[PDB]
Amino acid sequence: SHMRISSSFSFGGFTFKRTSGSSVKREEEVLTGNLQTLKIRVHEGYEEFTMVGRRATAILRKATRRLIQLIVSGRDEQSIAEAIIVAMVFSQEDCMIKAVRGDLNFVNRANQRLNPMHQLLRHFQKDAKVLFQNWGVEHIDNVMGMIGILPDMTPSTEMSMRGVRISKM
Repeated sequence: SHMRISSSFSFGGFTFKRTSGSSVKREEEVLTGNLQTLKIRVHEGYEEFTMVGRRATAILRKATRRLIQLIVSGRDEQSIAEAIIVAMVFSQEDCMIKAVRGDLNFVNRANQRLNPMHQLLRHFQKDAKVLFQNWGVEHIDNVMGMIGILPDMTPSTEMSMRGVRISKM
């Protein structure tokens, strides 16, 4: 049932669909720098998702708590950043957890406490500076139709945030 439920869903304003590979679920306690414990539902294994939003789309390959490749197209800098934020949170990477600042106590529109993955999502939806700063950058190859993006959102032909590429298409 875990495979079935995680095959198609909405997260962070994006429709996710699994296109390849599998995972198993498990509950994993993590600790933010503010020493807050979050019990997250972790996907264990290699999978590939497509993400479709209002103003951006992405393709994501990930493994257990590790983003492998992310390609995003968007209408503008804002919508592209938004897609990158959701992918980074969804990746469940340690460096994303470690980018949290302060305590998370987000509530939905009925004033009920949001689940841990949504605590993370809400947090970084407000400001992704620490997230992008701590994610990491790498050298990239020059591939036609693709360009890198730095943590300050400036495009670069030489470097990019780790695993992240922006499609000109």
